[PDB]
Amino acid sequence: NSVSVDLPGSMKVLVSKSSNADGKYDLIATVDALELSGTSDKNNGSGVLEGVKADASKVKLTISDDLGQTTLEVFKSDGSTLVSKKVTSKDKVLGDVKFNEKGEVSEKIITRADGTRLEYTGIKSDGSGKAKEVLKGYVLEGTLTAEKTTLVVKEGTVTLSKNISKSGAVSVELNDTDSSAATKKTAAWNSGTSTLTITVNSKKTKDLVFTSSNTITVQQYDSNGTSLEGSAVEITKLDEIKNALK
Repeated sequence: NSVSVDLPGSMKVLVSKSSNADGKYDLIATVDALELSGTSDKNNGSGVLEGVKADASKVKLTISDDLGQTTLEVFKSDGSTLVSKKVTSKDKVLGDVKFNEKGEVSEKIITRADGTRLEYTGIKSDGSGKAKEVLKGYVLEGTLTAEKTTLVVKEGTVTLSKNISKSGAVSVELNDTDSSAATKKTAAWNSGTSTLTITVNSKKTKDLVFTSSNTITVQQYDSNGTSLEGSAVEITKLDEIKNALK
């Protein structure tokens, strides 16, 4: 009789209660109606399982020694070139990767623990491509390079650019082609608090905070332009970002 073990990525594996003559444990899993099997020198459910799709595609499930990570891979029928790879980390973040005929990354969708997503599509050999960030209530669009993701919001002559570096570091910038010194928006980015401060006509007007919970809040300054007033408001739709840029 086997032991059921819960896995990252909404999966289950059955591990034999005792080992075999080689001291190895049998593993069984069913992943979307596909039966996988394998053998492990651990007893906790970790190890490697394999199977074959109806179309002859090879399938391999790798479970990390501590049960923290699962990797679900599909290959071409000879097992040589990757087709897709789904990795759930111990922080429960999900990486969903598609590969081209040559087994090179052509698409990656990152699902964060809070369910927000970074969608990279049309990925080329220089790592460039199209990018989208799916937040709660709205979506941000831009491009990917080997250096950074850049998501853009335009409103009038103001262009707001959210940069995510290859390391995951966020920085935000604002450029206005308005040349009237009365209404032109400019902005300073405080990397330490993840806050962009917008200024018009030498007065601070609002703080946009790009939070660690993957939200944006807006808070106004008083008419003096010196101190914040009220309390920050969480953006819930793309139109409210645009309004903050007016």
